[PDB]
Amino acid sequence: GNIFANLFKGLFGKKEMRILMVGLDAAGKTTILYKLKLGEIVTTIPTIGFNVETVEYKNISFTVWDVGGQDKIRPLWRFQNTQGLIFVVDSNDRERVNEAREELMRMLAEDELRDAVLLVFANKQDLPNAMNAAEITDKLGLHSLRHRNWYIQATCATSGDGLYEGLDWLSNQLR
Ligand SMILES: Nc1nc2c(ncn2[C@@H]2O[C@H](COP(=O)(O)OP(=O)(O)O)[C@@H](O)[C@H]2O)c(=O)[nH]1
Ligand SMILES: [Mg+2]
Repeated sequence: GNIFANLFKGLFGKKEMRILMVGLDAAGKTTILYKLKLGEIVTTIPTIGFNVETVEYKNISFTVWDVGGQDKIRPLWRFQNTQGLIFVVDSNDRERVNEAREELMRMLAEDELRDAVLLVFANKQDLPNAMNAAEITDKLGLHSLRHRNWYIQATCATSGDGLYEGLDWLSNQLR
């Protein structure tokens, strides 16, 4: 195809589009970048510990980096004109959603990512102990959020179910 490469057209034109993709460790943001098949993934290490991967089909830039971490996860992170915020959650991790909630809530508070559409990918939906979207949507309190227009597509990066269905949404929103 590139069934994906294609959802992003119309968006094609001289100012840079930037889509942020962050989430906790093991949410599957990397499998997401790769299945997306939009060019080859370039890793950079902007400041010690902050491993930032990136991809780019013309003017749509997909910047990705982990959050909620290790010892100090940081400033340096204070966002140009990022119009899309994709936040990915490991559905099988019941323990950590709460952190996934501190991290969704902490980033959305920022000035910079202010008018930035929220697409969340409820990810490991292929495991018998899965947490459905509705459970993910309460456990993250996206129904209180009285500003952003958001969305949560259940997926399975690995085989890629829901990616086209969740990205038709972001696309149109930014459109
Ligand atoms: N069953 C299943 N495992 C997944 C899924 N997505 C990610 N994984 C696996 O769990 C780990 C996820 O790591 P990765 O995709 O690099 O996540 P990242 O640290 O957020 O970049 C890898 O061993 C993946 O193979 C998924 O949708 N289903
Ligand atoms: Mg990774």
